[PDB]
Amino acid sequence: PVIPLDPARRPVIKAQVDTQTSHPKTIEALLDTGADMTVIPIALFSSNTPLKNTTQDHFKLTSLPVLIRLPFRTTPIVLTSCLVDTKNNWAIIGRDALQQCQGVLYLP
Amino acid sequence: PVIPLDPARRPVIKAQVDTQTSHPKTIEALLDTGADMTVIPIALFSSNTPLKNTSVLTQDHFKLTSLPVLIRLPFRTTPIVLTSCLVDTKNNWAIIGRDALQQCQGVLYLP
Ligand SMILES: Nc1ccc(S(=O)(=O)N(Cc2ccccc2)[C@H]2CNC[C@@H]2N(Cc2ccccc2)S(=O)(=O)c2ccc(N)cc2)cc1
Repeated sequence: PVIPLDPARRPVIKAQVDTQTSHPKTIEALLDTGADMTVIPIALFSSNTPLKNTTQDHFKLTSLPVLIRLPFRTTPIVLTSCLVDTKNNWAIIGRDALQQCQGVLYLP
Repeated sequence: PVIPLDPARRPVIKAQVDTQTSHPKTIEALLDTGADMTVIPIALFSSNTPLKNTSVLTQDHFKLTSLPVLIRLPFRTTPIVLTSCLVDTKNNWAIIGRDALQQCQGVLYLP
């Protein structure tokens, strides 16, 4: 699909996230071409999972790869590692995931 | 033009920005679809300024333009007229927001 760019309406998308620490959940993420690394809410991780620390406190880093499935594509997007928002339930699809699903940016 | 996305490659572009308080200048701006408002450096403005204080998701980093900003892209000849945009005072980033991408009818295509 073609997502129009609007300052009023955020270019969001419904995406299922597999953190491999809990059951796969479908969340609303933000399509961001400015973000290099995908952001995942800490609400999708188990209480046990160890995360690599790397603003230094607001975000953490995954220890295990994360699988992301879009409404249209059947095959999941594999991310070796991605940021973990531990504060504001932030889900942001960066270029690291947008590259794997042939995503581009068009300017007439 | 079709701009490919890569985590190890910032989707930057060359743009001419007119702050209407100095000489028009060319800067490297980051194509950002997660930005609802364009951010430009304070190195483009003069000394006097009058810029408004603002809060951006930080109360101290960004400032708001009192006058519109003329932004010109390589391909299209007609400029993008933002009524207002953010001014980075701490660093000197250049970020093309969705407010600018809308007027040039930019879109996000996902196969
Ligand atoms: N890897 C990585 C790098 C940066 C970020 S981000 O700063 O959180 N972040 C997402 C975001 C946060 C808060 C509100 C809206 C979007 C960036 C990504 N795109 C827009 C946003 N920004 C651009 C940016 C900043 C630093 C580095 C790279 C890009 S931004 O500065 O926060 C921003 C926020 C609001 C507006 N109007 C304009 C710009 C997230 C992950």
